[PDB]
Amino acid sequence: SVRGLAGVENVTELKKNFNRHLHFTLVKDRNVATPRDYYFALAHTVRDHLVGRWIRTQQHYYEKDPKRIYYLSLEFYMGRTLQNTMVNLALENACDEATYQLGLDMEELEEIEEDAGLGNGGLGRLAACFLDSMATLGLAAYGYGIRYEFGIFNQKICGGWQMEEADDWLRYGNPWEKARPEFTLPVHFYGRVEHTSQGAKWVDTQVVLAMPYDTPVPGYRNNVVNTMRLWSAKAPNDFNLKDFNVGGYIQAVLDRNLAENISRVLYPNDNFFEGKELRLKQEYFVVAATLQDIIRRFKSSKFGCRDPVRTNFDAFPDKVAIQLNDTHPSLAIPELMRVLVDLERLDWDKAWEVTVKTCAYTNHTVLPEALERWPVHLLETLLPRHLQIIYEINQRFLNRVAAAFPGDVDRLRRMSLVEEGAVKRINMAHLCIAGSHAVNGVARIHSEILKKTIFKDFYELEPHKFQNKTNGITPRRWLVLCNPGLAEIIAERIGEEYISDLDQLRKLLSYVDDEAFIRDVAKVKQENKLKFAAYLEREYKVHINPNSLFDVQVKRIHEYKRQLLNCLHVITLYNRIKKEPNKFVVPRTVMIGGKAAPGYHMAKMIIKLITAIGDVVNHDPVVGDRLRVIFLENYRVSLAEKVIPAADLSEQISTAGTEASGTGNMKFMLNGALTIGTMDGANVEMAEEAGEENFFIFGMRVEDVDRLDQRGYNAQEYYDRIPELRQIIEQLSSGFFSPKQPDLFKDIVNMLMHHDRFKVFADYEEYVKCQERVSALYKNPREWTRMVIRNIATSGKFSSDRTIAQYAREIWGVEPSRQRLPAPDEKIP
Amino acid sequence: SVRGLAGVENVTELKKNFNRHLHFTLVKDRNVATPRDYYFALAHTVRDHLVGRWIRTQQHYYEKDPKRIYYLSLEFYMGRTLQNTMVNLALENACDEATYQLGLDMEELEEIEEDAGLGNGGLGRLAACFLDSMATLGLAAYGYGIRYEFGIFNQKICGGWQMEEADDWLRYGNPWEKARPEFTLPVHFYGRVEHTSQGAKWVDTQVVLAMPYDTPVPGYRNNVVNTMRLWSAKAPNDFNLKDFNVGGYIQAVLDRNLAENISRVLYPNDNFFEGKELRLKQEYFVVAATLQDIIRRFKSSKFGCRDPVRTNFDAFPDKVAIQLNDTHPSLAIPELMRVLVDLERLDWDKAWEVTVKTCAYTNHTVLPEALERWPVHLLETLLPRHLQIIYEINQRFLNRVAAAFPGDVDRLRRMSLVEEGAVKRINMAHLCIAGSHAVNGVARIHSEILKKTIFKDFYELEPHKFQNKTNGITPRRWLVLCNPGLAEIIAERIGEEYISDLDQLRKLLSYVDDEAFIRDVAKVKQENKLKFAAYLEREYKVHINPNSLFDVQVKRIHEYKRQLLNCLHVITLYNRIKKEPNKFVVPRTVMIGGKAAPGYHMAKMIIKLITAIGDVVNHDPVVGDRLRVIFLENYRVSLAEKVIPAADLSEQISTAGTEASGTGNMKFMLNGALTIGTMDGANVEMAEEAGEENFFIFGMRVEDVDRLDQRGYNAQEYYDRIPELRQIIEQLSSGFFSPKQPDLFKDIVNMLMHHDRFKVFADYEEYVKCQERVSALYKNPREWTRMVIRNIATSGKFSSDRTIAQYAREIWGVEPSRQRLPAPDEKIP
Ligand SMILES: *Cc1c(COP(=O)(O)O)cnc(C)c1O
Ligand SMILES: *Cc1c(COP(=O)(O)O)cnc(C)c1O
Ligand SMILES: OC[C@@H]1[C@@H](O)[C@H](O)[C@@H](O)c2cn[nH][n+]21
Ligand SMILES: OC[C@@H]1[C@@H](O)[C@H](O)[C@@H](O)c2cn[nH][n+]21
Repeated sequence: SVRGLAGVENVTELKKNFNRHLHFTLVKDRNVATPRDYYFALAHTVRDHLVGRWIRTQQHYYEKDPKRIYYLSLEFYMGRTLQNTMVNLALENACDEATYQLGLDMEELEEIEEDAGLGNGGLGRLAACFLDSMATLGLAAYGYGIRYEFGIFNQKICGGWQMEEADDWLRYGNPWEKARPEFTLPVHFYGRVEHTSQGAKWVDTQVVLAMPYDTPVPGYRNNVVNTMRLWSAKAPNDFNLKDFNVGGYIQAVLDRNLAENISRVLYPNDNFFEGKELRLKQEYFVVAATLQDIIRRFKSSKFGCRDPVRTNFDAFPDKVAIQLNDTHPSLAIPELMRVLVDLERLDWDKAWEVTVKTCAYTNHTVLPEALERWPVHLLETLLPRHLQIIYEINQRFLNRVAAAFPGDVDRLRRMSLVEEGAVKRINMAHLCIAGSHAVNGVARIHSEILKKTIFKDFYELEPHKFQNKTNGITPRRWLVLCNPGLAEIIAERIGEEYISDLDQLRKLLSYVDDEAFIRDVAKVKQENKLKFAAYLEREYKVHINPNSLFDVQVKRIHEYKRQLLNCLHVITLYNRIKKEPNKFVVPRTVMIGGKAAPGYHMAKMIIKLITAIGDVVNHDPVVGDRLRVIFLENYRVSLAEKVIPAADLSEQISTAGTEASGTGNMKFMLNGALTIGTMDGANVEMAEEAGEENFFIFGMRVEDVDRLDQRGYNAQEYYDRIPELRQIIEQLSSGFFSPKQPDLFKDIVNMLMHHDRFKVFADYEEYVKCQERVSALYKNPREWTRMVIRNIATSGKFSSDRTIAQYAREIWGVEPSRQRLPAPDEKIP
Repeated sequence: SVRGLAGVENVTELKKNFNRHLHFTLVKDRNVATPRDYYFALAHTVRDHLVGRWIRTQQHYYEKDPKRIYYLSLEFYMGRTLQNTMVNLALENACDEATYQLGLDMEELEEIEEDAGLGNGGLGRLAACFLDSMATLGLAAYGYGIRYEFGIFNQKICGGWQMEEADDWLRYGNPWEKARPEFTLPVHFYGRVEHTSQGAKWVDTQVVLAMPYDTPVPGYRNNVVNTMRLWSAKAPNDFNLKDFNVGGYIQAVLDRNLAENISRVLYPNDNFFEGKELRLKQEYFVVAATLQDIIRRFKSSKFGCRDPVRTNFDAFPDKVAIQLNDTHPSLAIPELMRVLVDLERLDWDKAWEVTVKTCAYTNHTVLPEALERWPVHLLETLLPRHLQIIYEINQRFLNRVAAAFPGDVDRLRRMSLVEEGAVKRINMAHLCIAGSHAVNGVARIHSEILKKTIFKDFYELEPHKFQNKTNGITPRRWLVLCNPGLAEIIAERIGEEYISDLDQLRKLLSYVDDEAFIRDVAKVKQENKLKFAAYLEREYKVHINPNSLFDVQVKRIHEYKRQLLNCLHVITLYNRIKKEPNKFVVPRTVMIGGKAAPGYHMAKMIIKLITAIGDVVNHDPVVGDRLRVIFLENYRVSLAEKVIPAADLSEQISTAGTEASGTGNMKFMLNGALTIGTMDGANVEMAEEAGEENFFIFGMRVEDVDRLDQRGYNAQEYYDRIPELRQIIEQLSSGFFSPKQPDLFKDIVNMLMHHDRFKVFADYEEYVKCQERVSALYKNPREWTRMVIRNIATSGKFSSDRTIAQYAREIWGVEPSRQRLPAPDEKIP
């Protein structure tokens, strides 16, 4: 592997610095230093290399003064960072040789690091990939979010059930972030509005400090190092404590550690709306603080130095761009108006024009329960002024609507940011649209439905706002990092340029017929299957028969992702084996992983099923090798980089129209797995890219689901007209998979049979047939690898560099780049 | 000043490392680095020098295997640490030159650091001095306590009143400690005892993790660097959170941050007993954890390697020594029995013999309200086994007593560790005596009363246990650090050896008659008076007339310290000035500082008085320079190092028999101030050391207070027979010092007049006469300085090196040393 150069001098300098940090920084010594200390010695040694260009990149922005892109997200699924750092700087071969010469194994050291899991799944990982791409593309970008004490809970399966253990990821600290207490900002909550003729005053507010923590974000070999600033909550030592009146000091000391709860933990609602005051507080927390830093940097640039002297915010939109990732940081709309109108005293009209030219909203899912609609009373109480500003935004917006569509009264009702009813609520999505100059979907099909259904009204008023930005995945982490084997064989043929531009992967189409290459693609895949089997064994259990089809569905447990459909299929393979015990079937290992939301009972049950089924199957003598059913515990970014490169079959079975885009699919595609999925989200574009013949699409298309809704879904029909399906439902309701507790899956079955919003039965037959075809192709090794080479070669479009390049040129108003910024070397500023 | 050598090479290496930490460690650059970053760059640069010998000293102990001294204290008043570190290593002149060449002023940088205030006052500072001495004396000592998030509250005086603001001392972090999460230990609480024939099991306990934080403790120029390990509380991520049963995960995440409250804040009860379950938890917290580390290091020495193979604890007392600083860590007695009996399965008799040979208790005050007596129900609940073990200790102890004094039934009642009544309690002091082989007082007079009154019974049973260890103060911090001016002039005459052995100060008696030296002692004192006036001005207010007697009483506000007596005296000087407005009196500035316990109403009032009086006095035209009354805000270790060296008069007015020892007195003595005090605590030994003629002793002696108690104290008598005293009481009750609120001091007066447990009036006359004599001597500059040279020269006995040397030889069983251990230089272990 060409993971960089193992320079003689660099290697010697590295080992020196490694021993220095071990001594001074860790205060350890080789005769007492554990793999962990060794891991930290390296981490710090590598960190040093980041700081140089980190300082230089940020300074670069002050001088040149390019437009700034602020990516506001309440999630940043970072995963480990040492290998990525090592790769993006060209330090992997130097560090390997260096630690080797020390007698340490870099692989074991990397396994010491823990996931910086400040995210649930797709939303956060997208942000993480985006961050990496914006840096690789030389964009003056800043990732802003919350610094959760504990990211997403660690998953433990005890007795087939999920257990929520806390993610104490900061236990041994994090050698990547840099606390910046000197830059702690004040956030205000509650209060009231003193209204005068000369202005509005948000007053009598409870203060919460926002302590920033900066993490360096290195671009691939271009010497660009951006910043991700995460806010940590801290109580102000003054209002609290000093108030001897009842506070009693000691109690107040303890109560101090109560406002700090804002950045305590990530809400485990993997895209789901819970109107919790804490969440709202978390959102406002990061919006206000972030927006202060934004205005600050705008004021200290060419304006607050010269230009029109009196800070004229006209050029604010040309210098600032804030991207609202979902509706979570939507408060940025009224907050920017608050600051500009109340503090900066700009007229309303001026502010709004400026606000809309700065903000852009990204819609991630059309599913209604994930939409944020806060009860008016909540906002009225926690943020009075913002609510007053939202009401004013709304009145002017609707005033425009009414003028565009005169008399269309229901339209007004439909386009009101304010929803009436038993509890008046505020539609955050509507806010973002009225307050952004661009709104985008995360996939071709997704963005169309947005203009056709949900935002059809908004689209009719402002067709110019709506766009599409089909999601990306980063080739550094998602290929070079997780699959150094595949990256090597590809590199031996086309060189390493692909890493910075995946579209070059198409050149591999010239090797579809090439014995060597075909054997290589097959060899790496098996190597990877071996490494994962080794990992599953050493870390958990079972010698998963590597000589089998690694069928894998890893993603958050949701009724629309359809793990249940896979469960049905699994039971099917088992039952067929029992009917014809001597009929050869392709040996298979079905791996499903993901975490269920804590209060999501059904999801909990589903997890329980995937394991319950395994108990039977995995122990039937008759099967004894042929079929394995396994649940992958605590599915996270690091496990993703593990399982995926060892994947044969990429399960992407969402009900058509549900999965807005998906990202796991693209990873599987990049890594040499064949996809079995519906015509949903990005699956559609993936199959178009590789040709529907190199894919395994099946089931109802969006139009079919709708026609079925039109007349109503009646699962009983499928149960009556499908005898093999009928058999499984009976094995469930009887207790075949729950002997000790026969009534166990009664609610799963009841839902399936009577309340399936995702039409599982309506896709069972076409699904089992599709799996038959896959097994069939697998029976032809050479043919499977040939279709694989056809998948990898057309993954180019699914790089976040392409996505980001689109956001930059189409929404942000910035031209990405790929020129290597210089390194400091020795000079200190 | 000879604050070390400013080596050309060392200076260059320092500046290099300073810029390195600024860049890499702080990620700053000279064009954006504030004095704070500059302060941190230096702090880290200096920290590096500590680590080398730190590692080497600890390693030294493993090989040599000397007896270990564990100093358990729930307080360690550390103050700043950069200058001390710089001095103890011989780095002050190199660092000054280094930063100077950088253009930075070391003095401003040092002022950036904040007090590591993990202590209230005397108890903690003693521990801090002791730590420094044990290191200077080459003792294998380890300071163990709690790592409070917030030390003692910062004091703010708003409108003449105290305001409790929190001490967020860890805000910008602490570059001295080293978190050691890898060594986190488990502490158990609550539960029950499973009792079998084969043993006792403390079970069903709530767990709390103890994360250690190590701070290096450098000995003066001997290259010895010991360790102070402070425990931080952290919830275990398992029992908490995973329990989905009602825990709800999120709530449990928040509740996780509830057990961590154990090391949250230092209880502001500057030596006072509040039976709070949190405090008890704080005490047990540090006892268990510490004791685990102790047993661990004992097991990995010559025993758990070879020796009798099966860990034989017979030699435990020869290897381990734990010093109970006050009754706070008394739980170490039953806890050591628990571990040895329950876990190690030693017979009771064997364990007890071992326990008593290991532990030694230090009594700090005879005042009853400061004595720990926990309600039996509390211990029964929070620590069931320990309570059962205490009952067994008691029964055997009393069995010995009864056998020594047959029939003495009341004795048994008096010597019972168990106190009967409406609420049965456990006398912690009795525990410590029955469980320690040595008990000591903190001053000659204090230790005698212990054998004569309070522990007269225990003394009669075991006369051999009782000793005296008159407190010390450290000459490095308390002279060399705070008074580099005095240390210089002394050094110019007798060399720098005194720093390591203060007894050499007696040589200054040869200069009592020496014009040069007399002028120098006078010159430094004025320089210091100038520097403090400059500090008071730049940091707070008033150009305190440096041409005045700096009369200062700085210490915790308590009725027995008698700030009120000083208040009476102050009002007296003012009133006399009004009677005879043209009669010359020595110009004076009376400074009083200290913090009142939050719920201590009277103390709060007293503070209010000291300021109330100033309002009048400080603004009377007639006075206009002659008399200033000032309250020094937020009196802490750093202010102590400030005010003291600028002190003329050292107010030490405690009611005879109340101040067990005192330490502030010694500091004032070392720094060139004359003392006006009672024959209390160490005042007695100080006057004996310098000859009662070089002191200003006054008031009732212990015998007089008692004879007054015998017949009863009637303040009315003094009010009736002292017309000037009578006048002040009327100015109070009328509202002369509280015009707007005439009834303001009614409770102060009521106490004074009817419930003064400290006989203030009974010492007023003799007190004003003594102050007349002091003013008189002050009128003779040469004579004052001559008596001063007589005070400084006899301070030798009050060094903690002497105290510690006594603890070592008389209680610990270790011979202190003063040989310079080697430095690592370049080699890395
Ligand atoms: C990228 C990623 C996701 C995406 O999964 P989808 O449902 O397939 O799109 C979620 N979780 C993890 C840990 C990821 O790696
Ligand atoms: C040493 C010290 C003490 C001691 O004061 P006393 O009452 O005089 O013995 C208390 N507080 C501080 C900050 C100290 O420096
Ligand atoms: O856009 C990133 C991912 C997307 O790929 C998923 O399909 C969608 O359900 C979602 C919601 N939030 N973030 N996401
Ligand atoms: O022993 C140190 C000091 C001592 O000098 C004080 O006089 C005494 O009141 C006390 C209580 N706790 N610690 N102390």
